[PDB]
Amino acid sequence: SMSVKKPKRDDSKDLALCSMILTEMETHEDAWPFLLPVNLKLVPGYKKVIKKPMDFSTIREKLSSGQYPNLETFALDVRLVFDNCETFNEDDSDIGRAGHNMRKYFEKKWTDTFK
Repeated sequence: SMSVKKPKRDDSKDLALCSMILTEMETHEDAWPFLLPVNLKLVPGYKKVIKKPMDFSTIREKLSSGQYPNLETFALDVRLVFDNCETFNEDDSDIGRAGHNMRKYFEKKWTDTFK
């Protein structure tokens, strides 16, 4: 509250660290369904069903332009990618599996880097 602060967490390496994690996700072999925006002209249903599309290249642009105010708003955008994948794909499909694997991969890097 006013004039009463918790000790300051050093957050000065967060930008660099989210960028590393982002690169590791970009270079994972299962990243393919997620590298680019889902083409909304060519994928029936996506525009209407998925209210907030998100992809790695869009996250990259946002990171690179100071559009994340903090590391949590970064993690939400990455989770949103995998959440969309679940909403639109069956678990028993290559894409649906990729999303599970990529989420498991992200979540380990996030813990090990920050928790």
